[PDB]
Amino acid sequence: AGLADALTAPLDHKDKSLQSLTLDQSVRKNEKLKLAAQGAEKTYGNGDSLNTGKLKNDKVSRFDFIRQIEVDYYTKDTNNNLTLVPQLITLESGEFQVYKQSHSALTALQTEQVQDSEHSGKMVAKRQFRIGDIAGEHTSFDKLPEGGRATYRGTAFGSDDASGKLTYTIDFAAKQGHGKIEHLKSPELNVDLAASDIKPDKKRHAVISGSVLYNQAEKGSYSLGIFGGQAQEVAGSAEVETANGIRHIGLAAKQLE
Ligand SMILES: [Cl-]
Ligand SMILES: [Cl-]
Repeated sequence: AGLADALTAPLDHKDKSLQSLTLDQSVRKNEKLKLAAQGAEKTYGNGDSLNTGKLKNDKVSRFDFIRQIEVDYYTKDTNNNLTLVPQLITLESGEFQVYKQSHSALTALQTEQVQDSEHSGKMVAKRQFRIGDIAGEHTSFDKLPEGGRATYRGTAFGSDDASGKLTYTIDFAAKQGHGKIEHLKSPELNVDLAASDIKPDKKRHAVISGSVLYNQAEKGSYSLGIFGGQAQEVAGSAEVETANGIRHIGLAAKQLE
């Protein structure tokens, strides 16, 4: 059971492929994100690293997550002394999903329950699926291969559905990429990832931002990042319109051998 190992054991260099993943978007400052699986539990803050090295590659590892913030209320004790009573306000709760590759990884949050209108401690059930962090060894835009084509194959996973097949292709001469998502339960999500050019972002990493097409029809967008010194992997997300509103999908692919 490498989930509890990911929750209790420290980092290791002889672990396979991607060792660590910094949790920045999954937890904000002053928040506590508690993950539990296989009878183990660990609390995470803002800079904290998740030991993805113990997780299996190319699969979606699942934890139970609860997101809390701590408040110290002011009370008067037996005497007239000030006593602070710490109370943990549960902000969110659900399933925490992690997809691990060799040079990249991403987390997704399946919110099952949140606080209520005007709060007051009551939890209401409201589902949401969003992407957390997308981290790894970003490929430099200025160190991309000068030519050749590359076929990345991988997984597209959304709410209650992790069987999506992602297929992306990058021509490094034209510096362009395009792909498709297949075999998802929801038919409106099996979309084409339209051709768009490779761009450098603010830190000059290699990223691709294109349109999501459903029967040659624009119904959202997708963002991918290139990871690995030799552009081994891609990882990102997609926002797709459906009859049930907008859905979010996690994307992660790698070249094969
Ligand atoms: Cl008094
Ligand atoms: Cl949703």
